[PDB]
Amino acid sequence: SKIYEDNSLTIGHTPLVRLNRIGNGRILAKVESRNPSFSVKCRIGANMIWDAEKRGVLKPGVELVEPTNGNTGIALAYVAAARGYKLTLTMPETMSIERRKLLKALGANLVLTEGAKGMKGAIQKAEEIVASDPQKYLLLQQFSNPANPEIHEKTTGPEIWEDTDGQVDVFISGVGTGGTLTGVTRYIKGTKGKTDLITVAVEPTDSPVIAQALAGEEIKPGPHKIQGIGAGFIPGNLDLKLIDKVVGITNEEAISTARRLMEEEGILAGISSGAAVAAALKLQEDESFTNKNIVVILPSSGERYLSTALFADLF
Amino acid sequence: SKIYEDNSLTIGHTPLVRLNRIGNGRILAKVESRNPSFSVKCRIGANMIWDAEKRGVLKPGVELVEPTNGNTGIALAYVAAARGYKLTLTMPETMSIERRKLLKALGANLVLTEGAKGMKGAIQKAEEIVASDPQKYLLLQQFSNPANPEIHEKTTGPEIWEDTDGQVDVFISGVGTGGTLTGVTRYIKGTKGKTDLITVAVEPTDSPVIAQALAGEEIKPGPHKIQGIGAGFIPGNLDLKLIDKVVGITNEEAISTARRLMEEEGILAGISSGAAVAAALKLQEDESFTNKNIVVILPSSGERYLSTALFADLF
Ligand SMILES: *Cc1c(COP(=O)(O)O)cnc(C)c1O
Ligand SMILES: *Cc1c(COP(=O)(O)O)cnc(C)c1O
Repeated sequence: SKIYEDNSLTIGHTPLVRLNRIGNGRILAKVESRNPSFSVKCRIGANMIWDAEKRGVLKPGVELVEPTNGNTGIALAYVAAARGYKLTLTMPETMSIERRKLLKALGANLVLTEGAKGMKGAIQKAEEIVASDPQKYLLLQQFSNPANPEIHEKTTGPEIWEDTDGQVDVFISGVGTGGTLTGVTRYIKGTKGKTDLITVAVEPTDSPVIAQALAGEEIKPGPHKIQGIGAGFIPGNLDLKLIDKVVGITNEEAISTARRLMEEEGILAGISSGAAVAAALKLQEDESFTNKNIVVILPSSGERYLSTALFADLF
Repeated sequence: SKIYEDNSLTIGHTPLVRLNRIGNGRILAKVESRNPSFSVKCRIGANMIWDAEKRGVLKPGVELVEPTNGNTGIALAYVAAARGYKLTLTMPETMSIERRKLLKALGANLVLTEGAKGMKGAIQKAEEIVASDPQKYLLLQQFSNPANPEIHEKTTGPEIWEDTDGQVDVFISGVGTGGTLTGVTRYIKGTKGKTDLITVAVEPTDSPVIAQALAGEEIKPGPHKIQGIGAGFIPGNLDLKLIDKVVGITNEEAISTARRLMEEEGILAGISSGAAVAAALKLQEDESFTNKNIVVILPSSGERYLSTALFADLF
């Protein structure tokens, strides 16, 4: 039989679909919205909590706290509800009412911080709360907790190797916390020894922090609209030495390519999914990439961004 | 290798999750939102189109038309985009702008009909269009097309039998087109010969059309808020003789139970998912159901209904 004890155990095994109209027919898309709370974060939500239980730092009585309202907040919320923990999320008071209803329905406690203070303010409040009683509260820290890239090394990477029978030549991943790129690459180049794999990091042209860092230049971030990637600094969970190439993508390229995924392939896709695919299209303009099999990660579904520019001016 | 030719081929194999706080620990929930366009309809969207191709009535040049804007419209739209067909959907002009943006992004052509005329008006327009050129247009008809219950007999039913090792005693399904209930029951009672399986149909107390029909009373439908079920008539795809029991559920019971699924189990759920589970709770008040394994279908995710009463008054 195959009966899951709780929803956090259903993560992974997402499909690899060939794109037929976008590109030359060799781009293979991994659909991470096929997860329990519908995004690639479902995997780390589950693993960061399972990891804390195994280390003995998470048990009944200990509450969770994290400064985030994006896909990671949604993922932590369904896992905490599924396994019986209380969760507090801090975020700017400017946050969509849509997002807040969803998080609240999953039972999360929402602590809204000063709009003018942005993310730094949310992060601030989260630390005050945990300092208030360090035995009662546990902060997970998605950008540096090793349990994040660990789940990708244990599930995402193996799924990709298996589904392509090891025929993957290029791996493309837009970077947010960096866990996906780091974990999958460690498994393929490290564990399976395919050192000739080309790992491509994708980021906003408007906040090319990874390209800067790799060239030894100063880190100068900027605002952009590709939700989910380009945090503006180099995350502890991003292993810079595993990267072979970085590709910068514009807001317009990301949005228009996300739209082609929905209209031409029938795959609901968010803005960052368009950015990763637009990167594959650029590489295919170079003849050395002509006959290579390219695997790209599609992080989330367009349905979660119905209020953004992704859907603006359709009629 | 396991590389899908297009997204319509990724349907099914949804997880069976045990509910731990709702009920006595024997309710097993099948999560149908783990599908390519996130609902149980993804399966019939794919099969009704594959079936038309096999019968030779659907080929390049023939366009599809269907009067619907719900999960079936979203399902037909991703399959048509994935396999290269043009699709026209007719619906009342009163339809949410949210729903229209989503359908449009998937490339569907939207024909809006008179608000005052409701669904009947949409159905009307669809027939005019097809009559305008019957060689160019193809109407699928979800309520009576046998390809709808056929996919459930071929995938959903076998998945349930396999995942429980044949230990399922009660099967609960809210009825919309009736295909899920009919197909799964045909497989279990028919093909596997488990004739003492108890099949339970669920419907709105405010439009108990199935209970009426079974008692030989007049069919008197009424309005209700449990989106996705209770169409107000007996669908050609519902086989009344396969039903052992009918349970009526109120709008309030459906909504509050859908909320418990999210908060207590971490499973994003729509209103009709709450209705099906509330039915299991009622049967468990009867001692003859105390030690039986109950499988319930959860049709869609709560994220698709963020604008409804499901999320009203959370703060
Ligand atoms: C998390 C996320 C990413 C980035 O993935 P990481 O493994 O954090 O680098 C991309 N897009 C979206 C929508 C995300 O939520
Ligand atoms: C289609 C649907 C149902 C009913 O399932 P059928 O197999 O058509 O009887 C229930 N809930 C939702 C949300 C649906 O879309």
